[PDB]
Amino acid sequence: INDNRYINGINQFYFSIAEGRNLTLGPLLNMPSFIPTATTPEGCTRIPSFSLTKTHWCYTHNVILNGCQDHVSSNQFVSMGIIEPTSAGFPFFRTLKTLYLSDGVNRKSCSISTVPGGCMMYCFVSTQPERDDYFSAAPPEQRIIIMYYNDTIVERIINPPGVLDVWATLNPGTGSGVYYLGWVLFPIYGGVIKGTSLWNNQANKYFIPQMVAALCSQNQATQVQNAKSSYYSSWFGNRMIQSGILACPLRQDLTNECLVLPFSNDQVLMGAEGRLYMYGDSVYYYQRSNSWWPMTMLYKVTITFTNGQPSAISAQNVPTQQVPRPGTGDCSATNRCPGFCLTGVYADAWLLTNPSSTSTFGSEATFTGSYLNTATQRINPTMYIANNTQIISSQQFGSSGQEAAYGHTTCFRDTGSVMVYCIYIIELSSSLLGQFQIVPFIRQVTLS
Amino acid sequence: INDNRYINGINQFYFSIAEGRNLTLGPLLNMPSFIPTATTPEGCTRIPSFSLTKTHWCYTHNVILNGCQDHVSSNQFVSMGIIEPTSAGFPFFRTLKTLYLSDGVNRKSCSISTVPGGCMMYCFVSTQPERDDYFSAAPPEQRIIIMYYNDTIVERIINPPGVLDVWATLNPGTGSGVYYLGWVLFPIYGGVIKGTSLWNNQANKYFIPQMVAALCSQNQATQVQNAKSSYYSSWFGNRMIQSGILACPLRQDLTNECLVLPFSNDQVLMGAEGRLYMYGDSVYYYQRSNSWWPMTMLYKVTITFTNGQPSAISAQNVPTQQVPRPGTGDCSATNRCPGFCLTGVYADAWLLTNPSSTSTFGSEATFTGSYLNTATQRINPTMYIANNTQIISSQQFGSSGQEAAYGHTTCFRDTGSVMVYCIYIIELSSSLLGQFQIVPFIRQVTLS
Amino acid sequence: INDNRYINGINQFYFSIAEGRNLTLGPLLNMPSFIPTATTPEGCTRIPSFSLTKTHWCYTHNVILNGCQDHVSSNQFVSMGIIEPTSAGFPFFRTLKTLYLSDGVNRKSCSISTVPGGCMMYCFVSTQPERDDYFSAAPPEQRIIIMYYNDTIVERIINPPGVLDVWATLNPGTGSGVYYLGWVLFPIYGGVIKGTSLWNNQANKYFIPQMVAALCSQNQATQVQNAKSSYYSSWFGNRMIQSGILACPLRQDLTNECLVLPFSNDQVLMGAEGRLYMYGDSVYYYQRSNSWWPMTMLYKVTITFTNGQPSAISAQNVPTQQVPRPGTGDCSATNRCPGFCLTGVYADAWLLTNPSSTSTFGSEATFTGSYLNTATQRINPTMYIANNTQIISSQQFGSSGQEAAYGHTTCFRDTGSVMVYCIYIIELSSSLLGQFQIVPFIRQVTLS
Amino acid sequence: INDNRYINGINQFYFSIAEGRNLTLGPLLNMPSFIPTATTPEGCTRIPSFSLTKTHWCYTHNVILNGCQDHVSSNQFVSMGIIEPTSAGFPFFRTLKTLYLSDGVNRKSCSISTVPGGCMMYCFVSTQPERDDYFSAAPPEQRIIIMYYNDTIVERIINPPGVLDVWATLNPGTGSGVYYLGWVLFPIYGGVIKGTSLWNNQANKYFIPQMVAALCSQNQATQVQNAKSSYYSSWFGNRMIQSGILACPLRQDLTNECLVLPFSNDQVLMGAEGRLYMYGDSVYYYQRSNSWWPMTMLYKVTITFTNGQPSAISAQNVPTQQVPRPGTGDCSATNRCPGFCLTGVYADAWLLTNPSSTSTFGSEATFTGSYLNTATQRINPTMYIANNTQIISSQQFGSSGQEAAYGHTTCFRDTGSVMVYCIYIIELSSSLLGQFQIVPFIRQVTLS
Ligand SMILES: CC(=O)N[C@H]1[C@H]([C@H](O)[C@H](O)CO)O[C@@](O[C@H]2[C@@H](O)[C@@H](CO)O[C@@H](O[C@H]3[C@H](O)[C@@H](O)[C@@H](O)O[C@@H]3CO)[C@@H]2O)(C(=O)O)C[C@@H]1O
Ligand SMILES: CC(=O)N[C@H]1[C@H]([C@H](O)[C@H](O)CO)O[C@@](O[C@H]2[C@@H](O)[C@@H](CO)O[C@@H](O[C@H]3[C@H](O)[C@@H](O)[C@@H](O)O[C@@H]3CO)[C@@H]2O)(C(=O)O)C[C@@H]1O
Ligand SMILES: CC(=O)N[C@H]1[C@H]([C@H](O)[C@H](O)CO)O[C@@](O[C@H]2[C@@H](O)[C@@H](CO)O[C@@H](O[C@H]3[C@H](O)[C@@H](O)[C@@H](O)O[C@@H]3CO)[C@@H]2O)(C(=O)O)C[C@@H]1O
Ligand SMILES: CC(=O)N[C@H]1[C@H]([C@H](O)[C@H](O)CO)O[C@@](O[C@H]2[C@@H](O)[C@@H](CO)O[C@@H](O[C@H]3[C@H](O)[C@@H](O)[C@@H](O)O[C@@H]3CO)[C@@H]2O)(C(=O)O)C[C@@H]1O
Ligand SMILES: *[C@H]1O[C@H](CO)[C@@H](O)[C@H](O)[C@H]1NC(C)=O
Ligand SMILES: *[C@H]1O[C@H](CO)[C@@H](O)[C@H](O)[C@H]1NC(C)=O
Ligand SMILES: *[C@H]1O[C@H](CO)[C@@H](O)[C@H](O)[C@H]1NC(C)=O
Ligand SMILES: *[C@H]1O[C@H](CO)[C@@H](O)[C@H](O)[C@H]1NC(C)=O
Ligand SMILES: [Ca+2]
Ligand SMILES: [Ca+2]
Ligand SMILES: [Ca+2]
Ligand SMILES: [Ca+2]
Repeated sequence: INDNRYINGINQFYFSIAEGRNLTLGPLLNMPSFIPTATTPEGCTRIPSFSLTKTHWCYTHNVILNGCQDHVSSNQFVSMGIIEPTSAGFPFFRTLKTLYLSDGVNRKSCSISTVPGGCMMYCFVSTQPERDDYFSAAPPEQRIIIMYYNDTIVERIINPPGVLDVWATLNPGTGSGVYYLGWVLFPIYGGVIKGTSLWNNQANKYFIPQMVAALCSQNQATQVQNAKSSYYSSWFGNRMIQSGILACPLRQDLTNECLVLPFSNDQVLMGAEGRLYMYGDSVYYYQRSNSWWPMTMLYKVTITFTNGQPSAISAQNVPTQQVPRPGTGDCSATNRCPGFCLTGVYADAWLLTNPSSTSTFGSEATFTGSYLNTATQRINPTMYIANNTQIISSQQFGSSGQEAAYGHTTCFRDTGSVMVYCIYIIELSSSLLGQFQIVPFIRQVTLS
Repeated sequence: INDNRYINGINQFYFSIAEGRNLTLGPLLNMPSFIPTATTPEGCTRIPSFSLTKTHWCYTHNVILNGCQDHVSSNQFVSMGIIEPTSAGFPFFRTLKTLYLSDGVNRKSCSISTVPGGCMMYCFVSTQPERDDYFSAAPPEQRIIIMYYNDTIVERIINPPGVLDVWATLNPGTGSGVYYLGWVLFPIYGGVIKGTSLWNNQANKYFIPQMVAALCSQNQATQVQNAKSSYYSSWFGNRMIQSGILACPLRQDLTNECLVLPFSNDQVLMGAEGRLYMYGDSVYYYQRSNSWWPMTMLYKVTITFTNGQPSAISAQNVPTQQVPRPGTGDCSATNRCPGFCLTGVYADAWLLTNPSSTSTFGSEATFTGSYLNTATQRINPTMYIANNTQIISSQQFGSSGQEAAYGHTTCFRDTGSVMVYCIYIIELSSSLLGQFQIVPFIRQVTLS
Repeated sequence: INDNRYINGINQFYFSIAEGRNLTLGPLLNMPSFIPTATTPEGCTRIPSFSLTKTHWCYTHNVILNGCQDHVSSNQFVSMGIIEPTSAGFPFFRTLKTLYLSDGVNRKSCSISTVPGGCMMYCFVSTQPERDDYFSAAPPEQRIIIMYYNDTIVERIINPPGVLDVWATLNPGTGSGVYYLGWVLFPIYGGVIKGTSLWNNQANKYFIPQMVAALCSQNQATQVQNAKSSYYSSWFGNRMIQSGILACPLRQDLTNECLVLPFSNDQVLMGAEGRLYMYGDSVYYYQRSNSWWPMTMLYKVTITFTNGQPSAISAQNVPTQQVPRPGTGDCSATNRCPGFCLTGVYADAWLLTNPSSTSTFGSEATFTGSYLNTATQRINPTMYIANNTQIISSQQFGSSGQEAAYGHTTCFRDTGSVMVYCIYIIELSSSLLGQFQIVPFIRQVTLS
Repeated sequence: INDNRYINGINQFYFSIAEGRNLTLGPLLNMPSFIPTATTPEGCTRIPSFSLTKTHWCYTHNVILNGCQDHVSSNQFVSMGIIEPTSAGFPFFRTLKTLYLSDGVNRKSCSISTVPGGCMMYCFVSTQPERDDYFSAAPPEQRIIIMYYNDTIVERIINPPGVLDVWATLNPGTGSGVYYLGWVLFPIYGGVIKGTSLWNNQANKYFIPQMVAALCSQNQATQVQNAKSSYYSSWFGNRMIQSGILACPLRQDLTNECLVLPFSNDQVLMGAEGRLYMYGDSVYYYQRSNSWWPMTMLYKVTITFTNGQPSAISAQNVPTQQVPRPGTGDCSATNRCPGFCLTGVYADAWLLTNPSSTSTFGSEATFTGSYLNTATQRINPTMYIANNTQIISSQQFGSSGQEAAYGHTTCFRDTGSVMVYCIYIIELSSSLLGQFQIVPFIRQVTLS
């Protein structure tokens, strides 16, 4: 279990609104990396997922032997452990168990979550290029693997209701899932088939971030028209790209008990990868900006239970215009107008302040993470701290031109020294070993 | 415990003399690295030690937060696990436990060894520059830490007899130790004080490798004179630089039961770092070439027991003129004449063939490892396979100029597929994260 | 069920057009044969049928106690199991159930197919020499046996419509059938009676392979005339030798629900033995060359359903001039001109590349299998890989003169190691035990 | 379970003394072989073990990929099933489960035995040439694997008392073991160390078959002297070559509960491979003639229990001078005089008549099996029926010169047709597939 210094400083809003204004990033600290490196120049390690809870943490990433493209073979590395203080005062992520799922099943886009006594991981089995998944009416095989600290492993092929003949494809968001009221929730996304109930119930719905008006040159009527069209992709089999949550009861004999809960397209942007968080008793969702709006998307999620089962989810966006992501064409970091984009990168963010602490939800919110500081290239990885409109602290890593990709950020507090540490898991392009080197950067978020 | 595919292919001579002539190195294979990376540009990870036995493996290395120099603080990372096959057929070193000794004790030059149920590590506590250790008549504190797989940890300060007032300094060789007949043996080296019994019993002794004559331009009398002087260092407090073995009985209450067994200087070169191996029931020793002879030094060690206690060791050298190491001045890779050098690098080698299988010990021996292919710079890391006089297979890693340091090589056979794999743990200079990135390269040694 | 290493590498085109050009056959690998041997010098085991699907495989062959000729007694051996990896990396066909249909019913020319939970086998009951079957206006009794993995066995005598008074004889093609959209499809062939609707609707129809013109010395008008006559056999009761497909709904009370679907003689050659395959969602058919064209015949089959029932089939030939088969007289492997032949051997082929991946269907197709390399004798069994015009890789088995007969080839990929294996089931003439020894040769199809 | 036609005709003496005089071998019958064949010319399948009991049968053999020599890798094929009648009246060994132990553990000289609900197999792990096993004072690892029909598999490393420091080596006899009064008994053999209690208690003991006197030209005193020396092998590490029985209680957590019971050297010849049988409630033992006496050795074994545990075994030889085996030098099939031989072949025999039915034990005994009819070569496999002094029925298989090796014979009666069938499992040298083809020949033993 995690050291006494951290058990009470996990999954919480660490600073008050007033303190958020005076936060800065401290130097990067050196700790032994718990994320394994490739041992060949061409080896590819990508798509990390990290879950940290009161008792322990779970980590995983995909491994492809040659290059970063394969719709046939790949392995998935899983790791779990605890956090303990070093003589210098900062954290050391102590790995207590390692697993390497290597058996011919092409498990991809995996999301992992901490569960009592272990980790629960959700993946889909890839057997063809992603685009092909959207055209085929049949969805890929879905799997949830439970790995207990006592080395017992139980993998199940799941068939949640409302998936077959509704979703042409379904993928975990790769971002961490969360254990909530006895259920494990994972972010999901995919393409819905035209004519289905879901498609019809979503017809004419759209979402436009609160701060777009002041930045978009198009009029309200034009924005609305373009936003509605941003949820449909002709390139991806003419499917409605949908975001949602997969709720699975913690059982070892899962079959069709997991529930697919899609977000209303009136509250969320075009479906994309994502991540779920827990701040106190509140669930939050991060949605990758793979559509027209290039800014960080965070939402407070309200989950409704009907007869002990999740029945519906509602999302309230934290309005911001900060931390853009690189995109292609008319969907770069400089875009502000609705339309149809299918480009971007995964770059989640951690809320250091409570959005509900202000009279108007999210009026003054502070968050931290990493982002690729450029308009269209996946370059210049930069760790930051920002509020709704400005970056109040940042530090680029490496020299300009340094390639990078996804960035998963997680923060926790040392209740002993009373300092907050954040880990920024970034996929860095390396010139020595492997295509990428996933690095768990760690530093303090200083108040002052 | 290790998979059934490896339990019977560990610590053995894998090939016959005839087969050794047709061995070649296969491509590097990609597996998840079990050696942790630094998370800052200046973080320093160095001095690895690796022990692999029938049941499991032990790994460790030193971590310094800023740069690679400190005689005050540093931490020591320890790891242990097993080997299991991947769907591609090659090994995956599965970490089952991690430890980070971080408490203010500056444990350095640590050597680790597998023991039933865990790992035994031997370190010395550094409190001043190395050179200062040789001048002070008092030796550094010595410690042996036993770490059981059941998480029990027992550290002891040891005071073996014949150390105080004999050795001005004493260090573990950093190379792996071995569990032999109930005792854990570790390679050691240091400086002996003038006038001591050890010094006197070693007076006028010297060792000259069998293949030096044909390569040295000096006459026999001159070589003998210079060789005798190569065991004394005026730069290192005028001490006799000695190599040896530390034998510790496997106990949890060690105090003065470990025994310091020095090698006769008539059979070994000037003391240096080293490593111990087990090939069947035979113990072997690798001695870093930190003196005048720049070639790989391997010896078969014969241990004598008197009343259940190791009482003396004898070493028989495997005569070679292959695989040189970079050195400074008149002690570079091109040197062949006796004299006093105090320069070189650690680069052990694994014997793929049995030296005793030939009528004349070591007449035709084959070994593998890595070496820095250059005369004086620690550059061009190159993995190879060689016999007594030639390199019969090699492959440089990275582009010329690539900096590197130590190299620990270990081989084992998959008794299922019947192929031999070797792991080459090399300290590589990295430009992205940390001063060095210790990489566990792995590839096959192909027969044909 | 099959190991995770194979469940996703079955019934697919494994290579791209570009990769097909660089394919070669690896050494034969040794695995325990799952095909039973005879225990007497005269015992005869022949006519194998093999079906491999995602979950498991089904195998069967005919057993005659004395010699290879009997129109009265014979037994049929059935076997089923899964595929799992060996420590050497290659497959082991693990038999999980064996059955020996020995009860006096002379079941012949059986074709077998995998079905959910078991195997479905289709045979006809022989009671007289084959030639006699064509002269008698009454067709032989037809039977389909379902054998579930739970040991339940259900055999039914079927009477599909349009058989009585239309087909003088009807036989399964012996090649595997396939489970498609809830129906089990089997290849069939036989002789149709003059004056029947089928006969009339087939009148004046003929098929000439695309690559015959350039190789045949006869003019177009003469070729057309001879091709039309190749579908009628005076030796076989003056019947129209027809090829087709038998579609049976997966039920345990089959009576007259199976449907006989003949191929149009404008798209297929004279009826003969055959086999059905599944490549993704596409059905393919292999037609033994028992007529004038001695080259491998493969067709993509398009099945039309009318009210949930197969109503018609269409075949598109993959144009080739490669891999001939031994024949008698003016119908040997060297023949190229239309006429009436009734000679040849069964030698199916597996498509390693997708014929539809080229702008012009089958313009560049690659396939593998075995063939008897000789003009008129059933001799020199040779495994190969070939494209439309040339054999790009081959290896004869045994010494010249080695007798053999049928060859059933099936390939699948290990999604773990990412290699393709093909099994070549060949009837080999043996000098020790039995007339023939049906051997499941297995080797890899290497890319490079 | 076995068909009703065989459940009551297993493990019994089938004929009376009077009927034994009129027994003859019927033609070989053709049934589908349940023993798997190799699929490469060099593949090697050898060392079969077969156990047949009231409910079912167990079968196993060793598989080496290249040639028949390896002290590192090999796999072990296991099979189990039942017996059922065919329409022709004779047996069909129906395989209901197959297993292929392929994981890097070099399991050799395995003996298998039927147990309620499955099979228990006993093997030793080879890691060096056989001769080396006798010189090393440490015995090879011993393992017993239980394989239940419900697919549960439990393998255990056993350490029976009195093995370490007593037996330099220990091997299962490869012949079948038997389930007796809740214990599984396996034949064993190996080399005992000089000076051990076993060695001392065996000192000066020897056994000379009752019918040697009349055939040996040496006098009684000389025979006795030479016989005593035949139990010690200087070629095999100067060990006393011992035969015995390993008794294991049927448990799934075996550790040190199995008991090593050596035969008194006053009742048995030099240790060798062997087999255990059950005839009614009596245990019998077959001992390979690897010493000076080249004739078939069968003994009735009396087992003594002390506190529910086997405590001692006694053997009574069935005196014969029939069915010799090929041997080397002065130990060929023509030898009759005591001395030290270490040559021969495994060729067990089944007793068709009860040796205890005669006033003088074994005065008139009849048995059947196969033997290599030649003086020194492993050639001319011949199935027979013989009494103490003559072969009363025989039939060679193949043409003279045909190579073969071991032969395991098992007989049982069809209580329906009232006929006895015997299966002769013979390792035949094949020219087509594999080094050997282990064939389960089957025929009737006719009374008349
Ligand atoms: C299931 C899957 O493939 N997931 C990948 C995701 C998804 O593509 C994303 O969530 C949208 O569905 O994203 C990642 O893959 C992208 C990456 O390989 C980049 C590299 O340039 O290319 C993207 O594809 C572009 C393509 O390059 C364009 O030419 C055009 O075809 O549009 C596509 C849009 O997808 C990949 O999607 C990612 O790195 O962000 C990784 C996940 O494996
Ligand atoms: C206890 C200890 O310091 N161990 C280090 C060893 C020992 O120095 C070696 O076994 C000989 O006693 O070696 C390592 O350290 C050397 C490394 O830092 C190099 C880098 O250039 O410098 C060596 O020192 C040189 C120095 O650079 C010269 O100017 C001159 O003073 O000679 C000294 C000789 O020691 C370090 O010894 C090593 O990397 O090989 C690392 C161990 O920590
Ligand atoms: C139902 C049946 O008999 N099937 C057999 C098939 C069919 O004959 C084939 O699909 C054409 O209808 O083919 C196999 O049998 C042939 C084989 O026994 C060879 C051996 O030489 O002889 C063929 O018959 C020849 C005969 O030898 C000629 O003299 C002349 O009469 O023509 C006939 C043509 O049939 C057998 O057909 C086969 O091995 O290919 C086996 C099937 O059992
Ligand atoms: C554990 C083991 O090796 N078992 C093998 C047994 C034993 O050798 C036998 O029980 C005596 O200990 O026997 C088998 O192996 C023999 C076979 O390979 C023959 C082939 O010629 O050679 C025998 O070795 C001879 C050798 O050829 C001679 O030159 C001289 O060295 O004597 C040895 C005597 O052992 C093998 O033992 C067998 O086939 O009978 C097979 C078992 O694997
Ligand atoms: C943060 O710093 C500002 C600037 O000096 C100070 O005025 C403010 O009180 C601090 N914020 C709080 C309340 O911690
Ligand atoms: C290795 O290769 C050589 C060169 O062809 C060959 O002659 C030799 O027999 C091989 N070595 C052995 C004995 O494995
Ligand atoms: C196959 O080999 C050829 C010959 O070197 C090479 O040029 C080609 O690129 C390879 N085919 C592919 C694309 O895999
Ligand atoms: C066996 O055959 C002999 C020879 O005819 C006959 O005399 C004898 O009675 C038979 N044996 C018995 C008793 O079955
Ligand atoms: Ca789909
Ligand atoms: Ca000192
Ligand atoms: Ca008919
Ligand atoms: Ca031994």
